[PDB]
Amino acid sequence: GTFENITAAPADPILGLADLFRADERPGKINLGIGVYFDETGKIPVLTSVKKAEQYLLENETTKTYLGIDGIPEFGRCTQELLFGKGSALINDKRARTAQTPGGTGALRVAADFLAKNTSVKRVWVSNPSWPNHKSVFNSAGLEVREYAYYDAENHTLDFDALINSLNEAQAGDVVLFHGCCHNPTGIDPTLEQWQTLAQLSVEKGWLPLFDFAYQGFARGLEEDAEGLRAFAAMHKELIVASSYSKNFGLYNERVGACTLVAADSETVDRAFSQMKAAIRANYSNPPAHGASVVATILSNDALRAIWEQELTDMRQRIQRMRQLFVNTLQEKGANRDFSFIIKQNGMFSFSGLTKEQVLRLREEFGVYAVASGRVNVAGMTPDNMAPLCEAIVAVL
Amino acid sequence: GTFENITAAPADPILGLADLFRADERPGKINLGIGVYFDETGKIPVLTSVKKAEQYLLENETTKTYLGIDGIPEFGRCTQELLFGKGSALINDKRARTAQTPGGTGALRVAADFLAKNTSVKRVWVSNPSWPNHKSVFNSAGLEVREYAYYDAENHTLDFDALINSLNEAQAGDVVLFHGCCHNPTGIDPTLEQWQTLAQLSVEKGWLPLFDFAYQGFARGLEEDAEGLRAFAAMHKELIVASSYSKNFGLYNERVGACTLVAADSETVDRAFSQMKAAIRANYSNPPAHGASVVATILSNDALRAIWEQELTDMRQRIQRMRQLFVNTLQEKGANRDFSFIIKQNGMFSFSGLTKEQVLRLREEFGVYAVASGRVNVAGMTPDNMAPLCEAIVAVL
Ligand SMILES: Cc1ncc(COP(=O)(O)O)c(C=O)c1O
Ligand SMILES: Cc1ncc(COP(=O)(O)O)c(C=O)c1O
Repeated sequence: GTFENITAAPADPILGLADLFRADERPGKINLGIGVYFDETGKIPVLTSVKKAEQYLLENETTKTYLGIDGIPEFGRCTQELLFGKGSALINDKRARTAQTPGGTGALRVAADFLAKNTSVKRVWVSNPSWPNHKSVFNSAGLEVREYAYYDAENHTLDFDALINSLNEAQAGDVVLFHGCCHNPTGIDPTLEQWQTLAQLSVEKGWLPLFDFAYQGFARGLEEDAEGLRAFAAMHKELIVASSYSKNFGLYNERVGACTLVAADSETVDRAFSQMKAAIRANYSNPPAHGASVVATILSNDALRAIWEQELTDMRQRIQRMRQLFVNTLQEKGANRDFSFIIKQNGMFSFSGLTKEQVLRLREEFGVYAVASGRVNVAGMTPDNMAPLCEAIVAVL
Repeated sequence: GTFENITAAPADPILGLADLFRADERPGKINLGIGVYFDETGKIPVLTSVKKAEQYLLENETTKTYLGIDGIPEFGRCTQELLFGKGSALINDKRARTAQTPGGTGALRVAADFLAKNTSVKRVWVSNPSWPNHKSVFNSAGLEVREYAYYDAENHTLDFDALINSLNEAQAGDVVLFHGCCHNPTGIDPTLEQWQTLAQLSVEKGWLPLFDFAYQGFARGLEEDAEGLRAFAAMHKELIVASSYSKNFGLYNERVGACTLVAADSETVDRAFSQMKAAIRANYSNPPAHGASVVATILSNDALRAIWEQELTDMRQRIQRMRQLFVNTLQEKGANRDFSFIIKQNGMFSFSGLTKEQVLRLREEFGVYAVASGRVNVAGMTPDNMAPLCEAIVAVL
């Protein structure tokens, strides 16, 4: 038997949680686990701009014939404008090529396979903590993953001194991964000035920067959230950007992402991009059309784009109000520990500072589900579940 | 500079040809390369069943939240019934687990990654000739690819004796890849007795069968086309099926496929399937929903399924009329070679027998695009383009 010697795989630290949640029969459960946006009703809605775009596609699509390996051309162009700016020199010099991929995960995997097979890259540096699936994606391509320090769990801030020192041994030709904004899971991003410091250090040490952009528009705005990347783009010959539209378009299950390659000149990037397409061909051949067609339609239509931007602002602002309400209700419910750092953190997630033991208590005694690392999805909080949630947390403090 | 010394990849023998066709400006160009279905009009249509299912989805979808790693459950259930039949013992014994994948290609890569990372398998056997991308997929997962004989070019038939003497070099624990029906590119499939011979030889030699099922329904029928797979399934304890809905549903660019895992018992397949989900998680996380939702909606609704089964029947029969028309028209245009063997070949493709130089001549001089191996897409032939097509072929004989 070929399958007899197989060892079972552990449950995913995030998706295994959602399986335990679907089984729990207790009334009043609260899901603060997976990173999806809930509305004030506690539901995960389809955006109006997306429904409008899907109607246009239903009426106007005449064929489902294969896309090119790199996907919808307009999708790649609108992606580069979103990341680098409408009039970026990167775009005018034709230094960037973008492949449409199945979600942000697929973009990271395409980059990993491309690097492992066509470059001397052997090592990727990832923040500690980070998205748990980062290590698995790069390991799947045979790349060693090291960790650099990031979070000051005492002051609930960026430990910039430890970050610099821990990256001292990152060699020229190593890949260093940066969260573009809304760091997962800490919600603490570098300031513009810290970005500029990292950009200078990156060029001096010869790192290959890889930016993971899964939450553009959830911190401050579409343009502001990209300031760090554009500070790097102004100084580097080469970099890679894995972006995702799962969160900011609410297109999670349609798998809409992009992997953007940047090189010194158009001739080099075209040569490298041909090898990236070869790695896509051997993986999934060509990308799924529906989700990317939606995004390209919205971003190309000025009227639909204005709808989406307002819907994104509504999502970002509801999350910020839930942060404030979360802190206030914890006080009202009698918490003596100070949770005001929550209001400083950006995006969907925040390191609550709860121990694995307290997270386990919340899940089994109170039906409140969070990731074992203490990460809670603030976007899962509503005016209706806020008080029971806070009463449960205060109970385990 | 990390990208400066990368070597450009060669063009894909199929998709590179498609790019040349799009760029060609002559109005009379004929595309017989990529495996997509054309109607008598010369367009690549969307099936009516698909359009109706998409309209249902547009009006009833309330969320785009992530699917499970293995995708839509009903999709997996309906896939297993198509492959093994309604009352299969594999299904009742719970020996089979299916993961929804991005296309058939994605199913192949998932299986390859799963095998290379969790088993001792190191060698995959693929027919000569075969789909060109088979080698790329398995090599990229780190598996060695060996070739066994299949096609008798002299008699334009299956060389069942060479096939066997070749596969005797295949050891136990090796993976042997079989086209379930409509062999690509030859269109010559084993008979039911030859399948049963290979099945017995397979269990006797200890091979792990891997079936590529991209054209179920294009040879004889949905059930008839699965006879070979069901002969293997009745004897083996383990096998893998990579299937695609790109062709038989015309959902090429939505990437709808499945990877079905079979083990000796329910406990072993679940253990093995857990590692397959891990390989998926580190690739694209979870599969695209739109295409698989369409498939599951059509197969779950009796009215829609009846429409789809008739649309698939019309596709299969139009291709059969073009095979007849193609052979007769060649005689009328002055071909002295005998092309009767084309009538005995199944599916969309036919091994024309033209040389690489003749194929090159057809493209450059006559604007007729075929794969360099001489494979032509019969489904690209229409009554309108038949006469110019055959006139060009006769002119290079
Ligand atoms: C930092 C980061 N990268 C990538 C992803 C995955 O994105 P996607 O669901 O589009 O594959 C996520 C969220 O799941 C994330 O937080
Ligand atoms: C034999 C065979 N296997 C797999 C595939 C992959 O199909 P898909 O487009 O679903 O990836 C194809 C054609 O594309 C094929 O002909």
